[PDB]
Amino acid sequence: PVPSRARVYTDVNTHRPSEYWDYESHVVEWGNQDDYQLVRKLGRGKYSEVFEAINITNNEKVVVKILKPVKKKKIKREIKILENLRGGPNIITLADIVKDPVSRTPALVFEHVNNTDFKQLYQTLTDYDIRFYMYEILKALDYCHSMGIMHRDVKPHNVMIDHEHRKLRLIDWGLAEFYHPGQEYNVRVASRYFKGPELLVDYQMYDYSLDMWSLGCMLASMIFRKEPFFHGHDNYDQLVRIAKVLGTEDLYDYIDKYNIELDPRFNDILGRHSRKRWERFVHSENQHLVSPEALDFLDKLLRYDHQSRLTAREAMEHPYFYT
Amino acid sequence: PVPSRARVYTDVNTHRPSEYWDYESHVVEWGNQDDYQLVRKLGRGKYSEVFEAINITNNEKVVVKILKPVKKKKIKREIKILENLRGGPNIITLADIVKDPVSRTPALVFEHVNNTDFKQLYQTLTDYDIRFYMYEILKALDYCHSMGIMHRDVKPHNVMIDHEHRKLRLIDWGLAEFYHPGQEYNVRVASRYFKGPELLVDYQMYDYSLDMWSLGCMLASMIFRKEPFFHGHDNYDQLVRIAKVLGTEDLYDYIDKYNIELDPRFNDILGRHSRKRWERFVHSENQHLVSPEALDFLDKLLRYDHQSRLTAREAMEHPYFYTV
Ligand SMILES: Nc1ncnc2c1ncn2[C@@H]1O[C@H](COP(=O)(O)OP(=O)(O)O)[C@@H](O)[C@H]1O
Ligand SMILES: Nc1ncnc2c1ncn2[C@@H]1O[C@H](COP(=O)(O)OP(=O)(O)O)[C@@H](O)[C@H]1O
Ligand SMILES: NCc1ccc(-c2ccccc2F)c(Cl)c1
Ligand SMILES: [Cl-]
Ligand SMILES: [Mg+2]
Ligand SMILES: [Mg+2]
Repeated sequence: PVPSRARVYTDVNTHRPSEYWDYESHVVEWGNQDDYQLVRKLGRGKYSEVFEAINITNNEKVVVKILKPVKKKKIKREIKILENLRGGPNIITLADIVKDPVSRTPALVFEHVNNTDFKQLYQTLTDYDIRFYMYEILKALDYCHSMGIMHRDVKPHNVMIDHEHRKLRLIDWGLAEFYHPGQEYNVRVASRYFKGPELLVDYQMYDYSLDMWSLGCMLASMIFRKEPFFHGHDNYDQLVRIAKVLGTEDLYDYIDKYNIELDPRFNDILGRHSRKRWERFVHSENQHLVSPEALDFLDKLLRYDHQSRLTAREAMEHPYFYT
Repeated sequence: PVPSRARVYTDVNTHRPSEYWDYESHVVEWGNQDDYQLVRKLGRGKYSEVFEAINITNNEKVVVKILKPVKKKKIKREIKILENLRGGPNIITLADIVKDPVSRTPALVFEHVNNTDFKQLYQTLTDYDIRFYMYEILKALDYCHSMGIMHRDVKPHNVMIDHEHRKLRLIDWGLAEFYHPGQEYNVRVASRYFKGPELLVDYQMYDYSLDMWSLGCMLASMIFRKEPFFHGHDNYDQLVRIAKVLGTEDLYDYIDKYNIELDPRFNDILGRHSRKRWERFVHSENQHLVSPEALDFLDKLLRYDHQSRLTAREAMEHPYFYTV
């Protein structure tokens, strides 16, 4: 396959010392979990149990993410990235790293976010709200990208919104990775619906632009009221769902531009598809959220070619954000 | 001790929401320092390293104050105050808040001021320039006081003057605090020479008037060409230097009015001193900067009783500023 590199923040990690990006050598100091009293279960993830808790030293509400010890490399990577981004705009704040004395189970302590339900937000979100929150996500992404980090799991469940306070936080940095130009990465990242064409075709030399595809999927789902927007039933079917909207023409142009070898399992399912017009998705139920600005912006995010997608900083200058 | 409150802007913070003054709960969003290239060291403070820098996105000169991390409460307090005062007249502008990706050291980014040397300014200032710059400082103080903030470190080193452009900025908001009536504050603030009598006698219920005393010290040092004007060698000696000018009689009236208890360490050093006439500091080298209006104005700033000092807004109406 043809090599590729990010169009922005290409060499930010190459120009930094090993200690910034080498998480395998990073020393993690695990505090005592006795300083935290667990209150109630908030959620349950892939390899974690999330609780609301009270810091008994200052009477402050926190969130404790108890981790199921999978590769220690993965835990170290999540801690290092959270420490590098600590304080960044709309990035969840890692407040502490603790271990329970008896269980020895790792636990990450975060600032508490009073999260508004996805279904509840879906019904009450106006055109202005979508522009406002989309801008807040772009701040978090331009920041973590400037810090040489790819989130690689952008989706509505990894975006905490406290609608009352108009507070947004990008969470779940468990799949995040340091961008090194020319590096070949694992393509089994992101959630199915938000996976970029680059991951589905097994093109390993991807970058920050992966996050811009996932963000495009979120925007299309919100303005068109169709969640998820690309509803694959598996990873191969996921590419077919995309192909049914952006066509097999641009798809073959993309695979030819980067000299990508398609898996044989794609022959009997891919077929031939024309490129759709973003206007067909407009209906009576979503017309109040759609605008020529929103369609032009979406068109510039949902592109097969990862190099042709808007960067987070370019996306922030788009006329769609005149608010 | 007898309670005291400011005569101006007394309740401005009590009538505001907690968001304005609760700095401990304020959320700080730390940008990326990669947008700034450091050029040279400009100064080094008690807990900061100050650099001239270039914003590489617009090729603009800025100042980057690298903070030696003391209590994070103090950094949060300085950021919140700078954000509340951002845009105010003659207040340094906080342009950005950033952290170095590797070091994770907090840094504040300010507008650049091309500061004229204290010694160079001291040699070239005329009666007019002093009245002019004194007025510019009063705008910054009346403004921050109206915003419920006490600077608490007013001195010539915290006042940037670009004499070529007649540009003045009040900097270093690291000791600044929100005024809450009846609150007892830490008296270990301001620089020795500029400490008001209220701090030296350990009277904790002070206000904005502290800033007016420090401004009076700056005015006396400029018009009389004696820097510092009250040259203490320690905090107790600092009160003795003041008493040698204002006299011990008004000092005892001040502590009696507020029922303050003097520290026993003041007994063998304070002595007895008469109040000196301000005209006694006039000499051949400073008479071109002295006038009856300047002496009357100074007399109304350099008062033991913090309540009897002119407020910044009253100070602006004084005949000393007829020229401006
Ligand atoms: N800061 C937070 N405030 C409130 N709830 C949170 C916070 N962080 C995580 N959660 C909750 O925990 C769930 C899972 O957390 P997450 O970090 O995404 O881990 P996982 O990768 O195991 O799913 C989220 O969907 C959310 O409901
Ligand atoms: N905006 C500025 N422009 C130019 N010089 C400045 C500016 N801000 C600070 N400095 C320089 O840096 C020095 C120290 O800055 P300061 O804010 O007073 O920090 P500290 O609280 O640590 O003493 C100043 O005395 C001055 O020489
Ligand atoms: N940066 C050194 C400096 C030098 C002189 C002054 C000054 C000017 C006019 C009146 C009173 C003054 F003390 C100031 Cl504010 C600062
Ligand atoms: Cl009173
Ligand atoms: Mg200073
Ligand atoms: Mg400063």
